[PDB]
Amino acid sequence: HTLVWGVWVNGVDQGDGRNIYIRSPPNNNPVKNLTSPDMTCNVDNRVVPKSVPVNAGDTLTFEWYHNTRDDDIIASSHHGPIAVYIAPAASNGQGNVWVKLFEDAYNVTNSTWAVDRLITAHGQHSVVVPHVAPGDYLFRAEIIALHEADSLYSQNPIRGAQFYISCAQITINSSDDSTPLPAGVPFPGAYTDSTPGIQFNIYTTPATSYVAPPPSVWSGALGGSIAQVGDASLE
Ligand SMILES: *[C@@H]1O[C@H](CO)[C@@H](O)[C@H](O)[C@H]1NC(C)=O
Ligand SMILES: O[C@@H]1[C@@H](O)[C@H](O)OC[C@H]1O
Ligand SMILES: [Cl-]
Ligand SMILES: [Cl-]
Ligand SMILES: [Cl-]
Ligand SMILES: [Cl-]
Ligand SMILES: [Cl-]
Ligand SMILES: [Cl-]
Ligand SMILES: [Cl-]
Ligand SMILES: [Cl-]
Ligand SMILES: [Cl-]
Ligand SMILES: [Cl-]
Ligand SMILES: [Cu+2]
Repeated sequence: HTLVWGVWVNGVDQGDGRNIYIRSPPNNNPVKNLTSPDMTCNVDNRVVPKSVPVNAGDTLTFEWYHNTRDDDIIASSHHGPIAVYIAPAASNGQGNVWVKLFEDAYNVTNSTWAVDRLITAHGQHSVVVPHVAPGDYLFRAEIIALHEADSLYSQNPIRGAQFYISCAQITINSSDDSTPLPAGVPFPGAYTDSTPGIQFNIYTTPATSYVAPPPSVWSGALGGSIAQVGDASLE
């Protein structure tokens, strides 16, 4: 159980974004149904009144939390990968529009899943804003907790992979559009019961064997990291 509080741009807190520039759900419950419209932007997908201004090459940092800001973030049991997608705002997230900007599953050197590192990062993970057309966008951050992913939700609705999905409204002002956005995948639709990384046993299969669900990261993407960029406690 986890939610987004807000974002930072180039290491500068943009402030509490909940129901303001984040299309926040009312609580931190996971989405499990792969076929639900809730896969798009969680259970309350609607236009919220602000959109965060950024330029290509900026560092955009999602900040997650559990019950309160900068707490334990997400329960340590919730081992799994983290991805970030982008789509044009005009889509409202419908159709084949989501382009993957970032993937992190398991780090062999440190022996840590993305979620494990997100905790250590005080909930913060970033992407570098790509050189797409100026305009309004949705950035869809997705955490997949795998602690009950040995079962499929479609077969046993009390278990299943757990999706913590947050959409941020982001406006890209300065960009040369030198890497125009390509074709994306649909949510719901891209992940099915047979997709790699949706059904997995984290307890008996070595984490080095895990493969995260496709699509693969777009070649136009400019990187990201799971790492603290700002200290929330100073505010
Ligand atoms: C999953 O979502 C689909 C599409 O909305 C829906 O028809 C189905 O009833 C859902 N499954 C459960 C178990 O609620
Ligand atoms: O559902 C519970 C949620 O309310 C809390 O925030 O995190 C622990 C969960 O069990
Ligand atoms: Cl929890
Ligand atoms: Cl604030
Ligand atoms: Cl669900
Ligand atoms: Cl605005
Ligand atoms: Cl809070
Ligand atoms: Cl860190
Ligand atoms: Cl749970
Ligand atoms: Cl540019
Ligand atoms: Cl579907
Ligand atoms: Cl980064
Ligand atoms: Cu949880």
